Amino acid sequence: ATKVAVAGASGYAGGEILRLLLGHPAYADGRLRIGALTAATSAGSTLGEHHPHLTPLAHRVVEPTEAAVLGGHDAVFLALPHGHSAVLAQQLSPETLIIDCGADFRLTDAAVWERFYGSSHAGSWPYGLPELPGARDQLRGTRRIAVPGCYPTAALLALFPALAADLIEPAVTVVAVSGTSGAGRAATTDLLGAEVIGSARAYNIAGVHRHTPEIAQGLRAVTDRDVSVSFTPVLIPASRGILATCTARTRSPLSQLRAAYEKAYHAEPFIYLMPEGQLPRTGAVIGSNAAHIAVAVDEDAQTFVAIAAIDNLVKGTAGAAVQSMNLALGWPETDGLSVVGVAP
Amino acid sequence: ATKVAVAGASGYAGGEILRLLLGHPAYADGRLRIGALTAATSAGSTLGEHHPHLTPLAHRVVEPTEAAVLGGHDAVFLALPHGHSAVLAQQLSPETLIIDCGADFRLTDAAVWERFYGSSHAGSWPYGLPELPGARDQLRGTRRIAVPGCYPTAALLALFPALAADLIEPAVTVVAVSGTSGAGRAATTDLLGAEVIGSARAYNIAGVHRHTPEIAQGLRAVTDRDVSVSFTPVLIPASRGILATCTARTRSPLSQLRAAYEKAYHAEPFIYLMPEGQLPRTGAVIGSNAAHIAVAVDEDAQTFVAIAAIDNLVKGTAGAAVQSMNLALGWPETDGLSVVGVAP
Amino acid sequence: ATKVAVAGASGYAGGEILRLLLGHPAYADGRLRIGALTAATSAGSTLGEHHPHLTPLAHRVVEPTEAAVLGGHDAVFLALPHGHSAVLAQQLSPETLIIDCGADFRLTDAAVWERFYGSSHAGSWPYGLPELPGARDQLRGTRRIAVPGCYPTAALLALFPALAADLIEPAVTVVAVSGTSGAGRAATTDLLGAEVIGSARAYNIAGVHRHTPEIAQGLRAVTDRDVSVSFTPVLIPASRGILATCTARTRSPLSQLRAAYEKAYHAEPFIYLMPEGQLPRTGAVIGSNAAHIAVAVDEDAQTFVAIAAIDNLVKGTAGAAVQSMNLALGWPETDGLSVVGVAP
Amino acid sequence: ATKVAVAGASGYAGGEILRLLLGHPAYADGRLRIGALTAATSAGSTLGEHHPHLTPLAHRVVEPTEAAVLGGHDAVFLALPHGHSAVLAQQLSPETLIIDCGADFRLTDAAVWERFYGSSHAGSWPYGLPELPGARDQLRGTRRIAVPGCYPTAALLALFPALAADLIEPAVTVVAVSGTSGAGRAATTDLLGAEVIGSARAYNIAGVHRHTPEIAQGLRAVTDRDVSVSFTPVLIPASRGILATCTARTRSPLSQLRAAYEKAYHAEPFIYLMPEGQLPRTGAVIGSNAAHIAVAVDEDAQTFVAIAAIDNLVKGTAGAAVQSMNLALGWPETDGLSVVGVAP
Ligand SMILES: Nc1ccc(Oc2ccccc2)nc1
Repeated sequence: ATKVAVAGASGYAGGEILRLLLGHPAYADGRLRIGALTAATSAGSTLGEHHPHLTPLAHRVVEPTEAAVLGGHDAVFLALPHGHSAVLAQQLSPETLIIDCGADFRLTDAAVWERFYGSSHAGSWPYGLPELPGARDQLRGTRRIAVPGCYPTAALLALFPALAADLIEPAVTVVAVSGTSGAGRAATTDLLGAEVIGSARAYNIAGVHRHTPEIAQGLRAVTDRDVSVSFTPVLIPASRGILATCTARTRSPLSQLRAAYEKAYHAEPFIYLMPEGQLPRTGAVIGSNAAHIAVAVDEDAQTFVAIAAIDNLVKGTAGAAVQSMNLALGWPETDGLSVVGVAP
Repeated sequence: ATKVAVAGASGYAGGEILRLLLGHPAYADGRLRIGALTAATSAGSTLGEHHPHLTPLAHRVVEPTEAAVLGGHDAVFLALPHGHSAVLAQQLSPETLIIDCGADFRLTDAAVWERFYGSSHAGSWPYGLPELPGARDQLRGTRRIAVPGCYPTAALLALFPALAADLIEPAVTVVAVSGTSGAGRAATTDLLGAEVIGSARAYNIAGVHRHTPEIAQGLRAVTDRDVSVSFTPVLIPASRGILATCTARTRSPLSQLRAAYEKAYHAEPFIYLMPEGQLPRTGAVIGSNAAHIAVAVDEDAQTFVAIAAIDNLVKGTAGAAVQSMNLALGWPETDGLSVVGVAP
Repeated sequence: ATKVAVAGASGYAGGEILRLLLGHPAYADGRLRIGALTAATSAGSTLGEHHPHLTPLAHRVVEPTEAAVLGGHDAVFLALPHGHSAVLAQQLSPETLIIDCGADFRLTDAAVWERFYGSSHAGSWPYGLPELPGARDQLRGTRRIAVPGCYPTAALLALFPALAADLIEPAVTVVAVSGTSGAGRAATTDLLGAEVIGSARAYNIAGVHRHTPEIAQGLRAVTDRDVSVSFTPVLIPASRGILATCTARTRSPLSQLRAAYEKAYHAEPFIYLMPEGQLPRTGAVIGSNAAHIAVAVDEDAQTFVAIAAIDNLVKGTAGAAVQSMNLALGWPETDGLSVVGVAP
Repeated sequence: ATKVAVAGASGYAGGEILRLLLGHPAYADGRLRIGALTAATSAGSTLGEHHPHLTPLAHRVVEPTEAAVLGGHDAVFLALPHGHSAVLAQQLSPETLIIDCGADFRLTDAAVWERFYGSSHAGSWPYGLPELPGARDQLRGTRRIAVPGCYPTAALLALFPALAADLIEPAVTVVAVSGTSGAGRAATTDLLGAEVIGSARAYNIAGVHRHTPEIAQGLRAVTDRDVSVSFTPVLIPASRGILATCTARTRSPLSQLRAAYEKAYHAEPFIYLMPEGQLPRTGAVIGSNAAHIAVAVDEDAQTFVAIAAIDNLVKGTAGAAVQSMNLALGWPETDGLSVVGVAP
């Protein structure tokens, strides 16, 4: 038996976390109750005024986000903005499993955080991405976990095998398109429906995006050199989706490179490689926790190309955090998680 | 007395041209009339059966596309941005101006047309980009025009003023999102509604896209160094639009990049550099001939990042054609083309 | 030479009044003069941060909405947050041409206003729907204009002919779809991108939504039978527009309804009847002052269906305010507005 | 205990069954096996190319539609269109459980079918909308099941618990909006991406639609009088989803019409009655066999209002089909089918 609380339940990542558990088999056989659901947002209303899609829970009242609410729970999910969490991972019993979907415990260079986040470094928890090397083992039995930002999870997955095996250079460009949910739920003008419907704008360009030193950081653990990410984000008229287009100059032939992804990805059940001459779509991974990956080489520019489509809310946020919870409790890693999406 | 005719007038292009001409003050004041409206298939039908917005010519029939029908016009549009137009051009009086929104005559190097298409090169007509240097003058009069591809249109606006003054490496990455409409009314199944709704995907990647070299040809015009294009198109749940993100290695101050740009397009009435800290959205250009543009520098990555929004249907195909024809007859090159986008 | 002012300039109405004003032939020759742009709580901002599509104007600085700013002009436009405009309409000087896109002045009977809006009624300016019989003659030369609401603009264009002839019974049932821009730019949470993308929902159902008397009032305006109305709106994922399905019990045959509509809207440039076996689509009218309309007949249930596509923001909001502006300054009716909508 | 086949797997309905089975608890525990996946045209190709969202089966082979392919099975999911079902229905061992996502075996009156569907009348297996009066009993052990349509399922689910208690008059107006996947996968030029995005169109209006009599029947099968379906469907920019908007006159009290619903539906674990205040939205049921329902009374119009949302591809298709297959093979109705939606 394991009791769970979701901090930030009021919104997209949190409510999509509940959604996953309602269909988990632990919940379906008493091994996991759903306890406290919290938010600074409208606390006293019903969860269902926020997520009409989760009706088995529609009757809950949201309590305040407080230590009092969150204690008494073998697992709490934090789904916040940067800054709320570090305060709270101390006011809670360390004997508990903490999962941060926020960034507070994501990076391992303190200077790199201050610069891109304008606050003080709170520490670094294991990365909630098991398909990376080493990340899988440091997760088994862990009781604290940082969940990668959606775009990083996309980038890293397209690019680590080729960097790891020494088949590209570390001067990578990654331009990935996204749905307006992984923008969060804070109602601002720029995220209305009339504004996003029928438009495509990039934002936070030129390496000024907080996920940039993160696609960086991850990339450097698979090689000796430094790295530089030209990282550009594009917000597009969908609710969910992350199609990641990554290039980097290489002088290797494509045959060698198919080997690498086949080699890094033949026992990963969430990662599926396109048969040659196919490509991922973001619509084939919606709902699911699966990343669809393909790779190619442009030779009249000596550039290598990888592509990765995931759900910015499953394998980019809530699925990563649930998958790392399965490793955290040693439960079967692929419980609560399909590979099949809700297309079209 | 100038009387005009469009071929392939059932497709997305010929319609958008027709919609523009209707708005020409030359159709208003009478210096211009909409003559024959031809098409491959559907010949023998009401144009309204295809373009319910063009209701002031919804009654006009459609003929098939033949030597005789297109003869008898002071100037003829050849809207088949995929259909091939090198025969039909070679059947009309050479004093009668021809404008081919297809790709047959854009190309000036000949190893490459067949390299990416596999047929028999025709020639180079003047290149319908009255913003690229030394192109307004090869257009001011002509009786033969080659209309560019939706993507080249936007990379070259984003990259030339800085590959000209050699402030950037002449090796370039380009990822550009576009709506469905650039893919023609050619009714295929992977271009259906539920398919493109809520999903984005790559295609003709690794420089295998027929517009890839066309960008190279564009930019050799402004540099003598070795050019190399890394180009990736992305399709998104929209109708119109292209946002283009273009990235190369740089060593120049943003200062020095930013003011080559303003010197390039201060007096070009159609191009619009974004104010400091405003970024281009595609929905701000839809329905108009605008090209909003922004540029920044990625310092750690020593990468120059350049974005351009265009309406893939106006200044992509049609809007170009009417801008060129305007200068090919010697009228105000703004005449009838707007730089106010239909938003939201 | 006449000088125009926009209150609510940063709105969506405000942002379309101004786009229409910019393509005005009287604006190009200078007869009409664009002046003060104001916003409720948005002083000092440049227009271009709110409206990147109004480039020519974007350098302009938004001013407060006090009578001090709104003096001197010859026409004042009020697209300000619905209720509490009649306060400032009386703050300006009477001989000025006032055009309220708000509803403070559309309703005749003070009985209905208090029951649906909750305020000391204000009065009734000329209702601004030139198509509506009798209306046009009142709009000629007048210095006050009430702009119809969106849904009612389409419901009366759909219904009042077959009620003019009294060929239908006066209990009309109306279900309209519409795009988000109609909900205005008050950033709320169910207008967010991710909410409205890929979802549909009716709201304010069962006769409460305020636009319901506006149909009834305008419907009584051509018949002396008791007018009853089942109005239900549905929001959908599209930024612009309104497709309205209007049903009523019928005694007459199609040929007598048909022939009775073709007789109303022949003299009407903006209204286009659909060719038999055609049905309007909102995408065919977007950004234009259209009204595509189609009458058919359900024999097995003794009901008449009339379908009308408008665009919520032109023909249902802005288009009207210019259309009547023409006829109220003595300018031509069709001046500044089009019927060529931007498609696809 | 049983192994199944699917005919038409290359369409959306066939697609959506294969998703729902992979998710079905008897597929985990071996009692369920996925046999043959049949389809015309693209026979002898990999189902992954058709449905890149169904990766556990990506490798399977499309076999042509033949009685020796589907022979040797306990079930056959027959996701083919209208008229296909009938001729292929009489080629299987009558001992086999036959599930038909088509029109052939739906309607129990022969005169109408002829007039509406032009071909022979073939008969009538039980309707697979189990929630209806006495319809669950008609499938508890059957071997022949006819899947109800999208509009019918939602229309019937909104209107029946009010007609069956003589609380509405049998004259019903039923406007419904639908995602374009509700017209299968016939690539034609009006269902294309650039066409559906931005536009809403009504189609097959005024009783022409083949689902009018379908509504009418199951609706006629709960009341004394005879009923009239004014039915109107409206394509909207989405892939999945149906928001039906059912009206009908009453003189009843609201609290009476509600308790009529609370009692029909509190049983049913697939019909979600909305809390006071809330209304159905399609987004909340996507990917889930639940139908959200809310009803009100327009006391002024004396008009009843029933609103239901569903997932066309699920409650209106594969999930109903699977819910019935569940009930055919004597399993829980609720296996492999979820009531939680995928938002947003
Ligand atoms: N159809 C319509 C749409 C909008 C509107 O007014 C506003 C627009 C934006 C912000 C506040 C008010 N009036 C009528």
